[PDB]
Amino acid sequence: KKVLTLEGDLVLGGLFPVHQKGGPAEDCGPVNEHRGIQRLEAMLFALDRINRDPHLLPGVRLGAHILDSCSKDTHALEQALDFVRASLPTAITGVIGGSYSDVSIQVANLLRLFQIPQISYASTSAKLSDKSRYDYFARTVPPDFFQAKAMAEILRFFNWTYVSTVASEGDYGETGIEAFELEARARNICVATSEKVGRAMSRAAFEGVVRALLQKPSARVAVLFTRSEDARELLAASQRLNASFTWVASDGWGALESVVAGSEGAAEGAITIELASYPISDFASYFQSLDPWNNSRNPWFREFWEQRFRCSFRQRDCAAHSLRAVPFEQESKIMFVVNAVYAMAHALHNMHRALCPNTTRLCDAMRPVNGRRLYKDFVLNVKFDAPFRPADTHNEVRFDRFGDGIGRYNIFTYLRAGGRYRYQKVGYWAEGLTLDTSLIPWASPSAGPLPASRCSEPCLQNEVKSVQPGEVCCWLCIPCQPYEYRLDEFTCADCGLGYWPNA
Ligand SMILES: *[C@@H]1O[C@H](CO)[C@@H](O)[C@H](O)[C@H]1NC(C)=O
Ligand SMILES: *[C@@H]1O[C@H](CO)[C@@H](O)[C@H](O)[C@H]1NC(C)=O
Ligand SMILES: [Mg+2]
Repeated sequence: KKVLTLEGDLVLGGLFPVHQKGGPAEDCGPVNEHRGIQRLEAMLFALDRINRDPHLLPGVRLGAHILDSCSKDTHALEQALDFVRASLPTAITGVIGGSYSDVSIQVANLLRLFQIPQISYASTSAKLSDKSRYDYFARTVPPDFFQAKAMAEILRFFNWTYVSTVASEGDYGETGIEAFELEARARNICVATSEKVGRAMSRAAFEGVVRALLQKPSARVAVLFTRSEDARELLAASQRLNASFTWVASDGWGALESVVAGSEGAAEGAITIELASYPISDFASYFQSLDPWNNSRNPWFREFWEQRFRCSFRQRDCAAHSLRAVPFEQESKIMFVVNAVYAMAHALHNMHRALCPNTTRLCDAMRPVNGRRLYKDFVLNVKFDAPFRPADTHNEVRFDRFGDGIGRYNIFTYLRAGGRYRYQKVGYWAEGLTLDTSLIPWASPSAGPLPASRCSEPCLQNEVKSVQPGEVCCWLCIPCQPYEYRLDEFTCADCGLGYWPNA
């Protein structure tokens, strides 16, 4: 029903789950205070900032046409038609949106048809990377399977070249482990066994996965690209069978305490990753100073207020509440919302430099904006330092050829405490791997050798390597004859007579 509108020379569409799914008779349920209101307000914060920037779009004002998805894909489609009739009211240049992947999938299916570029800030489905279906979709949040590069890198650091994999049934597990296979292959890493897990699976069947993993004793590292329920039930089975693996797990496990519910011994030693975001102070100040009377531009703020504070404007018990009151907790995806808007603004600024080099004002070269040129030539080719990034960081906003966002993950380790059991940040994956070994108990005291996960033990000084043409993880050690010298790692060479090597 309601729509948030802002006038500008160029207008950006927006799609947010301001309300939860309706359910029965109603189309829209209660307000999403964090995933809805706070994300919505991070786009308005961003638009405000760009419009005050003397360098980015100096003479072009950005407006907005923001709609509520109601968390339902069908509802988001009916609303999204406002963007397509506008591109032929007021033309929509791009759409910043799609929270849920179901709503971005359906919206990307409509927008491609009318060539409207779209950048999502929270839609992580791997399905959205299929450019034969969603060819106008790009995103600031990385696809769930991008962490496979950070995972394959963690292995390479510890020289774990022979590992086992466990992946959840579904798009998350399947595409993630497919991405891991490829990244591993590239880093000269082999997969001993590949097992599958499902929620439908019994307590008896999770033990079958542990027994499968135990069939490959040399592969002590188990790489998980599994959902929380799967990772939890796997550790429970590993626990029951006294099976000790060196876990390297995706954000499905991440730093969650619930995944390690009564399976602390099995989990001890794990390496897990989570998607990282930094906070933005300027946003905290902006949001916390919002009130129903001063924030009239957001049509959903009165309903948000009455809900959050349990007040009523009729009962006049609303004006007594504040957002400064409680300490501000910034939602996970805020940074990506701010980046999605800025990516659209940089793409447009770069296009205006190309098609409009005589002014700062908008020309007929951009009246209207060519969607195809905007997406392929400018949106895809953006590289800018992230807005509001911390002082010591070198964070950068860019996309791959499929419009997939380049991400940053934190690396954690599960350890035995004072007794108790906790997660400790051990490193990170920026555009490369960096972690402090001194923070992992199974490396930190020098005590004990590194956990092994090789297919073959190293050859002695007197032996050459024997590999199958192509295959390189597994080898045979072939001892050079007493009279033989080693030319290289794979070749021996006779010295006839009157010649011998430095033994
Ligand atoms: C494997 O890892 C160790 C550090 O854990 C490193 O010093 C060594 O050079 C690596 N081996 C190879 C073959 O590069
Ligand atoms: C667990 O397995 C180890 C060998 O890896 C064995 O020495 C020990 O007795 C077992 N512990 C329990 C609690 O069953
Ligand atoms: Mg400006």
